[PDB]
Amino acid sequence: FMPDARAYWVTSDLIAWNVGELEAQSVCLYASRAAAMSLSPSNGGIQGYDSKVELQPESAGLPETVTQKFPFISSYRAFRVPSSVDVASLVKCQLVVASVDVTGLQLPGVLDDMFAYTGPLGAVFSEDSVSLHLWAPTAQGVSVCFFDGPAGPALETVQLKESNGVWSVTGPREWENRYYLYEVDVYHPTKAQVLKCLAGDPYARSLSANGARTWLVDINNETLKPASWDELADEKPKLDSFSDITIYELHIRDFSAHDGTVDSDSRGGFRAFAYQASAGMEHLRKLSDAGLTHVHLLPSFHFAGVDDIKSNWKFVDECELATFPPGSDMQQAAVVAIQEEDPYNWGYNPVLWGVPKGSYASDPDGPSRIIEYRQMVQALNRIGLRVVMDVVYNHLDSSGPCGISSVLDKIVPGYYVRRDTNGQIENSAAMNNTASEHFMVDRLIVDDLLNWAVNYKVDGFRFDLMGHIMKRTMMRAKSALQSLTTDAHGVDGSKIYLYGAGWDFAEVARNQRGINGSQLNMSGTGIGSFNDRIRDAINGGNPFGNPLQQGFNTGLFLEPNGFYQGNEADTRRSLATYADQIQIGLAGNLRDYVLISHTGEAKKGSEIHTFDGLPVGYTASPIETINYVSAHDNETLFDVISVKTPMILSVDERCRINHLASSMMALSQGIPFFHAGDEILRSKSIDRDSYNSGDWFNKLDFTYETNNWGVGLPPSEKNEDNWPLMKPRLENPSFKPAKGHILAALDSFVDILKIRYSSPLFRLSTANDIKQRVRFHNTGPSLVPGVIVMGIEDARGESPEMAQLDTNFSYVVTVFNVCPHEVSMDIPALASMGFELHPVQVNSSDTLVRKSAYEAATGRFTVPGRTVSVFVEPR
Ligand SMILES: OC[C@H]1O[C@H](OC[C@H]2O[C@H](O[C@H]3[C@H](O)[C@@H](O)[C@@H](O[C@H]4[C@H](O)[C@@H](O)[C@@H](OC[C@H]5O[C@H](O[C@H]6[C@H](O)[C@@H](O)[C@@H](O[C@H]7[C@H](O)[C@@H](O)[C@@H](O)O[C@@H]7CO)O[C@@H]6CO)[C@H](O)[C@@H](O)[C@@H]5O)O[C@@H]4CO)O[C@@H]3CO)[C@H](O)[C@@H](O)[C@@H]2O)[C@H](O)[C@@H](O)[C@@H]1O
Ligand SMILES: [Ca+2]
Ligand SMILES: [Cl-]
Repeated sequence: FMPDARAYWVTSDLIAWNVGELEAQSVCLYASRAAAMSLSPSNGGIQGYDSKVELQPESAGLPETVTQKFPFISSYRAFRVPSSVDVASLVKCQLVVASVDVTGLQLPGVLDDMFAYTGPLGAVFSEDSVSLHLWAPTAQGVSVCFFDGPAGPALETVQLKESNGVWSVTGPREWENRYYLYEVDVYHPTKAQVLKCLAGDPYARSLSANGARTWLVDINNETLKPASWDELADEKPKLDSFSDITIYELHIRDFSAHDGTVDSDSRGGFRAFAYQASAGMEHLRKLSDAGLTHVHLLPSFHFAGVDDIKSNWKFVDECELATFPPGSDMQQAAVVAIQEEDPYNWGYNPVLWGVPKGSYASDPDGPSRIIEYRQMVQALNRIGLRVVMDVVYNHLDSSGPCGISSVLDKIVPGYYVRRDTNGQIENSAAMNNTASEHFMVDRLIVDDLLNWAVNYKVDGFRFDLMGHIMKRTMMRAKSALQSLTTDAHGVDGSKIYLYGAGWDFAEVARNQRGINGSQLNMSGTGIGSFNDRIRDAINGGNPFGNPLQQGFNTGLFLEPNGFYQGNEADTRRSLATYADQIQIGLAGNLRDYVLISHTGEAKKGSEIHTFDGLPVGYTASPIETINYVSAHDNETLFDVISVKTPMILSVDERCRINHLASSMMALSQGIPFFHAGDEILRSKSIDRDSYNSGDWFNKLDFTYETNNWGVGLPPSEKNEDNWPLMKPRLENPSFKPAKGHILAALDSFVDILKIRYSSPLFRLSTANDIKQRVRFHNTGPSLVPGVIVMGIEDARGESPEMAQLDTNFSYVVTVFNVCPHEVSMDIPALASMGFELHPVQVNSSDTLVRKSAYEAATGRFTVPGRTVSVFVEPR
């Protein structure tokens, strides 16, 4: 007996099932505590039930609270559960409804309706006691098993007692620092059995290696605090406004795995950040000094895919691999052979959200993972950088009753995970999608954010697959986080910044599970989202399409690569269309910003469309826009440029193209986002998805001797289809930059950041300011192809119609020239003004940009090939 689950128990007194009018006259609910039911032979009824009860059809249908919470079942027929039913008892049983047509029940609705709980969860410490609280309303029994030590035998089991769906027990203070697991007896739909499950605590704050046991630690214990921890708020980098944010996206292992200036034993993890004089930390300091404000760290909570036990780690022979040819498939074969047992994974495989990853700690048992995480945050803050966590609330690594990697779904099966209309777990996020639409999932997400903000003094959060998270969850979290104060909680919540990837697809599209955290839905929330429009317009095509499809900054029309993309008029128009999209992005990607489009017609950002016919500009404020051309996913900036541009371009030319891309981000309105390595030409040898490609393909070289281009074809699983285009490029010596190119890229990246932070005009705080002050000057059907001219006005003259934002400059004009030749852009509207080359560029180590000039009589800005030139009018 293994029924599916097409019916829903939505409230205490209502069941929803999508059956006909006649079938609805003979529906009954059946329960068995021992899960002993079966179909009778004859198939004319259900057998082996403890109880059977008729469900009368509810003529009215489902009420508004239900259909609002579960829109996708809004047309289902409703069935009344009689008051005689003991609902608390039945939800602990195997349940079916039947009329022959038999099916199980999806219980989250009723579980929330009856057992939504706002009291203490996890471990609570008092002077004389420790208490444990676990929400498990469908469980038949819960005990706790204590171990002395991470590896020793069970010393004691203690029974918990349930009240209102929550199991609790109180013990003596000596329980502190024991290890434990819950023994949970609960009905698992996937096995149609009541099973004894050994599960960690969803509210865990520490763990033994691999989360095998939960450490009963008091997170407020003084010995877990680095020196001066409680004074960190006072030491944190000032942040006057979210409009001043720039973001640098970095993986913890990539940072220090190859860094010879860090002690061998401390490479790859949290402790590497404590080495202030390391090549890695000096690099971050250099960026921080230039203006960089935030470092976004890839997943650093307890995730699966890396063993916490370091003695199990495997490594390639780097000497041997370095001997292989640049376009060989031997390197990736060697990497792939041990990729399941190496120290490496991006970490998008969540197990327990509230605990630091053990593999990044010096010792995965005991306190090191806590103290060292704090030491990392403190160290970054002390070189002027705020810390953002990549949070992955949208899915779980594992589900079901078995395995070290399943926790949430062991305890309350079928509740923390989202399911389809047959009861099967939804997998669009990767696998085991969460259901933040359910009350205790929403609670756990918000509680977890608060844990990181308060216990670890984390400064911001990037939400992975934010479109899989309910908007209500996002906003409840935002308000909870930003109301934290130093007096009450030791952190200034007003400065905590939230952003995410609001992709809208699969089961959450069209608000089918509720209003989800999509790009369009988060407009007006003040929560940032990644602008994929500017990314794709600059680079060309998209990460799923033909890799050779060119864009504004990879030679579309201007420098064709030989891949057929239409006639000359078609490519010229496509280039101009991408330029429109970029300019909307450069002005904060706003709904209402008015641009003269490539046809000459004035259009709002929302009126310029993507291929799906959706607005390019979709935000209400520049702080809702995260502008980027690169991130951990897909090809690195250096790699996408190396693929899309004409093969005959020199590496020197490509280096200028890299700078153009990062400069478009760095001088944009909204919040610029950089992938770690943009600034040093980082390559993964064209790996399109390097999550499991090891240290070999993900190398971050802070000696600057290499950029990791030409270290073999990348791993076959994600890349083999494109090996034919990769091989000749990786093999060509002219594609590979030397140290000189890498250092040059870094110097110009530093300079463009200095420029951003030299004027408040690049960082306007509201849409009104952008609409009033930002103008583009190379527009319409006769625009000069390959040039964007962006002017930003400040108060000038006597009694001006705007506030003076800039004490040094009354006007800024930025010319982005992607043409492989000098251009002269005449802007007679800006004639007879006091424009000069920005002082940073006058003193640039790049000789080419110094040649940029302005002619007053004509308003002519002369800009060399493949250059971004910034002109200022001094006060
Ligand atoms: O074999 C069992 C196996 O089990 C374990 O492994 C589990 C899984 O591991 C691997 O999965 C991992 C991925 O490989 C990793 O890349 C990583 O993926 C996550 C990313 O890091 C996250 O950032 C995020 O990314 C999702 C998605 O976002 C982006 O795509 C956007 C795009 O940018 C937008 O423009 C837009 O595009 C659309 C466009 O707008 C439309 O017009 C139209 O064209 O359609 C476009 C979309 O089609 O929207 C898209 C999104 O729709 C980004 O560009 C893209 O690259 C990215 O994919 O979330 C990612 C998913 O989690 O982490 C994964 C999990 O670790 C394997 O690949 C899986 O198969 C495997 O199951 C265990 O570890 C193993 O040991 C074990 O063997
Ligand atoms: Ca791996
Ligand atoms: Cl070869």
